[PDB]
Amino acid sequence: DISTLPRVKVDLVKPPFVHAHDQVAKTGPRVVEFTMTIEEKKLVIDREGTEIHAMTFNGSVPGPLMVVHENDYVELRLINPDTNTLLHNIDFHAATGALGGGALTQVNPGEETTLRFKATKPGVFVYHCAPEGMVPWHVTSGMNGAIMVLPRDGLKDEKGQPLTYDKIYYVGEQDFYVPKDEAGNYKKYETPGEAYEDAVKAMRTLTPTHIVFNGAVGALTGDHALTAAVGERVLVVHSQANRDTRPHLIGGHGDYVWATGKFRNPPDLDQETWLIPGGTAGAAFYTFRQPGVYAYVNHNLIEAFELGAAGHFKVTGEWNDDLMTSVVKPASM
Amino acid sequence: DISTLPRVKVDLVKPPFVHAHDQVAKTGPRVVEFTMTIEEKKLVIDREGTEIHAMTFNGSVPGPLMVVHENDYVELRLINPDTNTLLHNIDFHAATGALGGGALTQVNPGEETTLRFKATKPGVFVYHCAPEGMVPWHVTSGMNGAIMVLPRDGLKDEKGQPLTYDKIYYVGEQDFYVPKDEAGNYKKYETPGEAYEDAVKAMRTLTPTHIVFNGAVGALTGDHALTAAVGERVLVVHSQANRDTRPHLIGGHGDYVWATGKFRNPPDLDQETWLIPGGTAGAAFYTFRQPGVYAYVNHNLIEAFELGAAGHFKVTGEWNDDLMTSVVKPASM
Amino acid sequence: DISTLPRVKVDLVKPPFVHAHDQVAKTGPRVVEFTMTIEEKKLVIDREGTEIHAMTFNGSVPGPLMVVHENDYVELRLINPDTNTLLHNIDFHAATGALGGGALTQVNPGEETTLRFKATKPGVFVYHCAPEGMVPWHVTSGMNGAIMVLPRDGLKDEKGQPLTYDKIYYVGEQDFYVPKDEAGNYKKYETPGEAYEDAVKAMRTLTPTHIVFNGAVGALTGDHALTAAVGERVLVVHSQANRDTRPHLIGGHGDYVWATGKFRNPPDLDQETWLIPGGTAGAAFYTFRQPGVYAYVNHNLIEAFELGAAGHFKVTGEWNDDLMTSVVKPASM
Ligand SMILES: O=N[O-]
Ligand SMILES: O=N[O-]
Ligand SMILES: O=N[O-]
Ligand SMILES: [Cu+2]
Ligand SMILES: [Cu+2]
Ligand SMILES: [Cu+2]
Ligand SMILES: [Cu+2]
Ligand SMILES: [Cu+2]
Ligand SMILES: [Cu+2]
Repeated sequence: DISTLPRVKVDLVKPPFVHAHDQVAKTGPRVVEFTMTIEEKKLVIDREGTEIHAMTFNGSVPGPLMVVHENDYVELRLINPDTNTLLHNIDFHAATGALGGGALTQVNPGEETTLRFKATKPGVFVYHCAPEGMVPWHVTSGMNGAIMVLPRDGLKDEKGQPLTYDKIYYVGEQDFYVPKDEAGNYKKYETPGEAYEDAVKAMRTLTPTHIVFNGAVGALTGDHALTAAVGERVLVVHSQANRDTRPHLIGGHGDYVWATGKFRNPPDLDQETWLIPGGTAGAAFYTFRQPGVYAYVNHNLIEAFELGAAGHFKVTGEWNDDLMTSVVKPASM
Repeated sequence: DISTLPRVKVDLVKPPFVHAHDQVAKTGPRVVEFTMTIEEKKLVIDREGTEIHAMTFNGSVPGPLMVVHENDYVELRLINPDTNTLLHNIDFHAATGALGGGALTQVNPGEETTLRFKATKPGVFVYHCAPEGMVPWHVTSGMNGAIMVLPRDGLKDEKGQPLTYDKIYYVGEQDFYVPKDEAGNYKKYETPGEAYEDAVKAMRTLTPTHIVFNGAVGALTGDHALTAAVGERVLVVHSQANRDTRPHLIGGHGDYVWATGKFRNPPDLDQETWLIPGGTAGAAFYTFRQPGVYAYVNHNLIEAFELGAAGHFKVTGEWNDDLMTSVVKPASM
Repeated sequence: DISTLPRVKVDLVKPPFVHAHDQVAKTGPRVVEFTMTIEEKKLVIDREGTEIHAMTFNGSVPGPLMVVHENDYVELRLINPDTNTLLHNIDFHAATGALGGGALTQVNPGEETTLRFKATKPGVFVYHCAPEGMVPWHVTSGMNGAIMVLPRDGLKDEKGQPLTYDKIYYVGEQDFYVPKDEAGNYKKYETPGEAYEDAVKAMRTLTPTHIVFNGAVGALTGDHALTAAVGERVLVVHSQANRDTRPHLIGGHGDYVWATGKFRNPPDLDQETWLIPGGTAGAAFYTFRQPGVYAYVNHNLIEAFELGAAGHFKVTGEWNDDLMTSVVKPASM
């Protein structure tokens, strides 16, 4: 009887950070309560100042990472304020039935709903809006996030031994399709309805104009670079709700990788690069061994370095000359 | 000596249905006899009435699913009636030698041939036409199907326990490249030879105009929705002879997935979405737990909902409020 | 102390051949010394005579396959002669730290450098140039190769039994983006700097103009077809530094496949086709069972047969009619 279970209220944080949780469940199954507020907002997505009408959960692209344990119940209060103009809903790939919740969560501006589902399968999973007839438009406007469902005894390696992270980040990768005129310049629009047909036309090209992490070119760089220390164990959760990606830590590896994100499967070891299919979340575990700057990219390097799918780690600690050294520094001879 | 083996004649059915077979082999190895007749035909592939010159095995896109057991012999009589205009052949990815049979099966209109091969490896596999110099044109005109080679003791899970399906469907996913004029409208053509160069030009864009299941937008919807009941175990075989796909059951999962289709490998568990590479068949096993409508898509949702790669299940039975419920239905407050 | 280790000098060979090595390590850990010379050169990449300004390691596209064992040290002397015009560097996906070596290997024309790293993880791995701000331009100009890091006890199957190859080939697959004018014809350029913006524009289309093995359409055909004999065990290493590929042996299989190339993972068995993500090397083991001509392709068959991603094997030996036979040769009736 679900009414006899503990309830725990989660307070979300903005990606790439992740709300507090325990890897190994410190309680029995719980009803874990989340609230998200839909926000339609203008976002500047590149260095040129290109501004799109984003559709967000909780103000961010991606939406925040939700974390529960296997056989917890997720109870989400979804709020669509009357400052928004569109109908929205939510589909959890973690959930079973009713299009992952989308059939039960249709909220007009000025409405709210509360969905509950049982998180019966452990893994990282995409969640996304999906209103009948307008599904790719909402998703490719940024209206997607992820949920992690941890096994109750935490993560395990390919031999059944514990894998415990010290830090976790969530990288949401977003393909945008900003409509272009014949000359190649981006168009702007007076209303979503006046934008819709051109959004459909842009999407049908199948060719993104931008591919970004955390909502914009350069979002995970500078003062917002990801951080770690030598010897820290770091889990990077990575989602892509609509297109394939091929993540790569430049100067590192995925020591243990669930490329399609489901923890009952043994991870792939020692990956350079892995394929997260569109419509999937994946997760990579790495122990840093060298200090300095790393880039974290989609290893279609055009997508990375021309279209935006690149972030950075700044790693502190000591350099290991056994692992790598310059024997003779660049010089003329 | 193959002449001492039983012969069994199969009578194929139109996709997404699958001819009768036994999961666990009820006989020793057999010569399993199939006949397919090539049919060049006009097909309407979208709601707008776009009509292409399809190249089919047995009248359908995809061609029918053939089913045998490991170390059976497949003996295919392939008929190219003189009502057709082109040379055709067949390559089985299941087979060993002679380009998978393509080098031995070249049939002009008014010819037939009979190929035999030993099905030495268990899995689902693509078959497709492949005439030297015109290979992608035939394949992307719809001239591809799949063959399932079951292990003689049926399917097994990641621990070696039986997995037995109650129902099986075959979803063939087809990328078409309908040539377009400068304005973006589809062209039509008086002869295959007059169409060929424009077909090559359209293909070289690498950008499909349509991506469909069972030969047309909406083919697996309405009166042709796939069906199941709560508690039924369903195997969905999915092929894509030319491009990657990323299948997803909206509101469900792949409980056990052979993403690259080969049954000697343990399946991936609890998948949301998986990557079937172009040139591959994959297979997903799911036990339905909730009634209602499901969509089954390529989770590039543009490909799904704008270009055609979406079908439906209609599932009967009782709703499980433990697994999912609306706590508070959408309302204004 | 690395100075007490044996040093061994390798002399590289041109792809698709591979320098001499031992599968099972016949010594303890070594410092394995390689030298590569960067060469900017014009290359004709298709049958039409299309000529690009290639950026190569050691004169070839791909660069040569380097082979070491796990926990050897790779010591590479990288030479950028003053006959070249650009700055170059090298990132090893096999290595840990400093962007895989790229931060430590920046060489102007007329400079050289020597990098050492410890090959701590077994697998096939991409190496590629990656100069800050110009990374995809160098990679998609052909400036990438691969390194194999063998386990010290050689390769093993999914049960821990030895897999020993008789022959090894390296197939490097290269996506090129040759800039096109409005009419669709390729442009040429007077200087790299005058070419750069158009190269960026061509790349941002995400649509390759050419996809080739060993540097050109048809490179692995005719007098340069790959060879084998019936019963020989053949490892094909395949890299793609920038885009996904889906390799397939037409008429064969990957008996054992490390699709994402890392040998501590059990291989996938009996693959028809597999997905090597962009930014990855993979490796397929096959034992030939039939003589004759095979094609080895990217199984986007447009990419294969229209854009160049196809090579051939010529296999000697006896035909096995049990495995495949024509029962009735094509005839009219
Ligand atoms: O490893 N990044 O090119
Ligand atoms: O789960 N389909 O978006
Ligand atoms: O198997 N090659 O189409
Ligand atoms: Cu929405
Ligand atoms: Cu979805
Ligand atoms: Cu044909
Ligand atoms: Cu094929
Ligand atoms: Cu370079
Ligand atoms: Cu790289």
